[PDB]
Amino acid sequence: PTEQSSAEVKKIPTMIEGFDDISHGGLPQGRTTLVSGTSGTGKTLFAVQFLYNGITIFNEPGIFVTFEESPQDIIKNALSFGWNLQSLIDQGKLFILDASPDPDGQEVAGDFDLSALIERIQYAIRKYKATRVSIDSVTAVFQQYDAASVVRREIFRLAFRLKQLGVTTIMTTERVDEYGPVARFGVEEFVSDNVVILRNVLEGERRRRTVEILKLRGTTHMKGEYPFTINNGINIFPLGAMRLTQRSSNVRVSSGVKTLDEMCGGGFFKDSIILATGATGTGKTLLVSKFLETGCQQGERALLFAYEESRAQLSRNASSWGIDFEELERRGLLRIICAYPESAGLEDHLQIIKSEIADFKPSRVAIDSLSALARGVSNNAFRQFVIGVTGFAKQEEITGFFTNTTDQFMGSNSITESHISTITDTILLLQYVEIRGEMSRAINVFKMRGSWHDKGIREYVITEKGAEIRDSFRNFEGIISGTPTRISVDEKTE
Amino acid sequence: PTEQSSAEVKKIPTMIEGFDDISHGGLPQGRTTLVSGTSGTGKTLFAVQFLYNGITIFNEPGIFVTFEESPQDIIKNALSFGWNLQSLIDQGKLFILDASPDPDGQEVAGDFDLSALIERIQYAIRKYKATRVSIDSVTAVFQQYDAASVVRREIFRLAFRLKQLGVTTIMTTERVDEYGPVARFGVEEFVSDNVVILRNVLEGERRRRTVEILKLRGTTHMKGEYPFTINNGINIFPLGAMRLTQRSSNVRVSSGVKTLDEMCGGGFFKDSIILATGATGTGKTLLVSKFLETGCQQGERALLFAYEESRAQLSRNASSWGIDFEELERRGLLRIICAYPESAGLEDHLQIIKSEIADFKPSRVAIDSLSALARGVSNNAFRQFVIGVTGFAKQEEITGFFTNTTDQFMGSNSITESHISTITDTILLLQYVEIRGEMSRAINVFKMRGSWHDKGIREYVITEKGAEIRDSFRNFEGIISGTPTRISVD
Ligand SMILES: Nc1ncnc2c1ncn2[C@@H]1O[C@H](COP(=O)(O)OP(=O)(O)OP(=O)(O)O)[C@@H](O)[C@H]1O
Ligand SMILES: Nc1ncnc2c1ncn2[C@@H]1O[C@H](COP(=O)(O)OP(=O)(O)OP(=O)(O)O)[C@@H](O)[C@H]1O
Ligand SMILES: Nc1ncnc2c1ncn2[C@@H]1O[C@H](COP(=O)(O)OP(=O)(O)OP(=O)(O)O)[C@@H](O)[C@H]1O
Ligand SMILES: Nc1ncnc2c1ncn2[C@@H]1O[C@H](COP(=O)(O)OP(=O)(O)OP(=O)(O)O)[C@@H](O)[C@H]1O
Ligand SMILES: [Mg+2]
Ligand SMILES: [Mg+2]
Ligand SMILES: [Mg+2]
Ligand SMILES: [Mg+2]
Repeated sequence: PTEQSSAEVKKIPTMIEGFDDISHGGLPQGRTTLVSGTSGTGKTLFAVQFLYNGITIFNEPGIFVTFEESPQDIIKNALSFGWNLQSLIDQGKLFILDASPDPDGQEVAGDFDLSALIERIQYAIRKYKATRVSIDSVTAVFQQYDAASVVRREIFRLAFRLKQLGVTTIMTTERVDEYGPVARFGVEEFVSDNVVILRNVLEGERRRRTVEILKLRGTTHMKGEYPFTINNGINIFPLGAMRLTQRSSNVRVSSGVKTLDEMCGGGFFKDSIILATGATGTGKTLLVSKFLETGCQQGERALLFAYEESRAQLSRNASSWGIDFEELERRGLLRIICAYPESAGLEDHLQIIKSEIADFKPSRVAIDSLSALARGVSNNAFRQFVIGVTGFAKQEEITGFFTNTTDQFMGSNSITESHISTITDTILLLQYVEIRGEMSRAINVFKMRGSWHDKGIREYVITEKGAEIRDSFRNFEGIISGTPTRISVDEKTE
Repeated sequence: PTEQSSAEVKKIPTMIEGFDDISHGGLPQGRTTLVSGTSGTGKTLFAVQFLYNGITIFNEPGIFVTFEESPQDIIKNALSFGWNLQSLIDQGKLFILDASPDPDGQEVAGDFDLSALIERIQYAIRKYKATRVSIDSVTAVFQQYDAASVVRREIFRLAFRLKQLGVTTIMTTERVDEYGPVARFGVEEFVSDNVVILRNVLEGERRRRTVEILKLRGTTHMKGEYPFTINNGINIFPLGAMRLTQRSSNVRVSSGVKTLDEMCGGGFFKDSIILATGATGTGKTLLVSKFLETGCQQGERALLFAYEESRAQLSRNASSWGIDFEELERRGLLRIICAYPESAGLEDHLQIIKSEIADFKPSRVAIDSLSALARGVSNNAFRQFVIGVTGFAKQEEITGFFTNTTDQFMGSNSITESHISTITDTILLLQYVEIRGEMSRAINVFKMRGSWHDKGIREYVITEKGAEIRDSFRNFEGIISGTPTRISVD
């Protein structure tokens, strides 16, 4: 059960978060891997992290060859991630080779004599006993006056003699267009055993970082683009490798509303995702406030992500329901993260949610309006976002509370117009009901995945005491229409 | 002068799965075939698998000519599929011709190409008595040459000398565009008799590999792009060629709910595809759980593909219905999978689903939420998936249970919004009904191709003992609306 052999192609772990999953183990040992991308896309970082993680986790000496940036500038830039390459240079584990051109000529005639640096790189590998090599900005060395034929053979020589020395290599190349050729000369990608493509695409004034493994000769890999973020190095979150393997339990928590707990047969599940959906002014934010307030009353932390209202505006409205966000914040039981949805990409939004959750370590998490985050973005990006947040919440055993404002008050025949209701364990439906020329409100627990729930579409009023849930309209027809018909006949009472 | 032909053009089988069907036989014999594509499309695999299948199956010696990749790499990379290439080389069946240049460097003697290359290849053809030849990356020896007219002659001269020796050739060529010109110099297409194109198109963030036969002179072939995956090599699925050749029987199978069995006139068919459609929280997964359980109570094995719930959560919800999942993997009768829809493309999903079948060989198979796999993908690509999956179970006599959540919880006028109900044998319809200010739910067997079924829209209740199916709303109208009205002029 390995099985069916063989020696074949094995991989060297990069320990870049999420990469070893999409590469099914890492980079092919003893081979050169081509990392391609446009400006400021993370190539230069990819090569350094490949060396840095090899030295401090596997004790494998590395050599970094630079043709543009100075050695001191590479060391200085890496300090932003909290690691210093100088100590490794001092220990003799890391060697930064300056192949950068002297600010004068000449010139030469094919520029470099080659052979050495190929001897230079060779000499460095011998001296420091290195197994990993990163060559940064290979493209820059070519542009003197080189047809695609010369560039093809030159990469081949480099890759070949580095293959002799049994060294895994990362080669960095530049792109101009985001979806055109893989490289600048449209040839490098064919001569390379392995090709990784780093992309920085627009999409409506927001930016999105994606990584893709185009080909790994002699082995397997995940295919397509994958979202990543620059943070503590390269942070790839495979949207699919997040194993559909989270726990579950029959433990219950309260909503803060007594009747709503009875309606859910004892309250929400600790291991659940709750969706409060309905028109505007219905009371989605009120239920969020009570859901968080109860956690604090238990001594556990609550974390709120608001995208529509500010803290002072949230604290004012909440106070009118008797609850004090102000005091709960300064004690460290409640944290309110207010941000504009359009301020960053949904991938960047996801990082902040993860980071804040890890820092604060809450037992309850609420997002005021997922629908607010769904504006101006593709449904694919948004649905991908929800999976990320929903899955990560279920993974950390944190109770999730999400709200969704429907664009359609009265007569909405859909729970959510972005269709994410299949990712949620619990759905609370809120809607307007027209009773005698006045706008009433009704609440319905649409579904409880692991529980019995009340079936009634029950009227509720909002007061200082909060949500007062009452009886269902038992003499009306077409309540979910929003416009009921009173049918007190047949009177059926003699 | 006396004709002597005497039928038409003959083809040799490549034995690459699915290729011989779209090629209407194979590759035109004694002629060169151009296999073109971008980087990482499968050109080298096609070239290698062509020789490997020609040696291990037909005992026909082959020659592999390389200009870039070294023999050792070709041998080592082929080990990925379990192809012992070195043993073949020892037997004298395979010979890898290394025409790669020097890592030292030279230019002028690029004209000695062909002229000396042809002589070596044909010597090797005679030495090993080879009938098949693969030349990988004939593009490499084109250092732009002298424009494209020089390229035109060189390709022509090569294919001609191979023609005289009576060998079937595969020449691979690189291209930078997926839908641009077929080759680099925009000439290769017209000089070659046969043109095969491998594509690796994006369309979103998932890759999709397709193979197309553009032209085969003197012969016929299937037209257009065909989806293929790589596992044992190139595995082409002529999803539109699996001619409707499946068995069918009147053997009945139980769903798990006795009241439903009677509604379906005795129960499901063993040769069936059952679709359960409805809004969220209606009970599709509940009926799925019953369908899989019932088979494992018969000693029969079941397979579940979950795309929205986890094994722990599936177990929790089921255990609440009195359905113990945990003992079913214990017996080894039930096998969960659990994967994310976005993890791979739909072709990779199909393949994975197929492999689990081959591994297990299930009697019953359920795929929870087909609607989940229809997200962010064209309906044309979704239907291809459904047909492949649905058709596969019909081939293996496997009972198919599929689910689909409708985006509208009431007022829904359609079974599916993907329009795949036309290719489903049985349809059970779930919906919410507003009865007296509360949310009731109703089960309806919409259609069944080989059986009588209950025509009633029956009220059902979900309890700790599963679904209890009750009466039809005899006193109501507009139940389909979701908002019925009580009538009693009766
Ligand atoms: N501490 C940090 N946190 C977040 N992002 C960072 C940090 N440091 C750098 N970055 C990001 O990394 C990007 C630069 O990446 P890097 O220099 O590694 O490769 P590159 O810019 O693609 O190479 P080049 O453009 O020189 O070919 C910048 O756009 C910057 O936004
Ligand atoms: N002090 C109060 N007394 C009575 N009713 C109140 C009081 N404060 C607010 N309400 C009611 O609550 C509604 C506001 O609900 P809330 O702000 O909690 O969520 P929401 O309106 O769903 O949020 P969104 O702005 O996203 O729609 C108002 O329409 C108002 O009718
Ligand atoms: N064991 C395997 N399982 C699945 N896919 C594999 C396996 N081994 C290789 N592959 C796939 O094969 C592809 C490489 O194809 P191959 O090298 O045969 O031709 P090519 O890439 O067209 O050649 P080139 O691009 O160098 O001209 C890779 O993208 C990889 O995904
Ligand atoms: N112990 C229980 N008692 C009563 N009803 C239950 C119980 N467990 C579940 N239910 C009902 O079953 C429904 C869940 O159905 P199930 O999870 O089988 O599929 P589904 O909800 O249709 O799938 P989807 O996630 O696509 O909505 C809930 O809405 C709930 O009303
Ligand atoms: Mg850099
Ligand atoms: Mg609000
Ligand atoms: Mg190749
Ligand atoms: Mg379900």
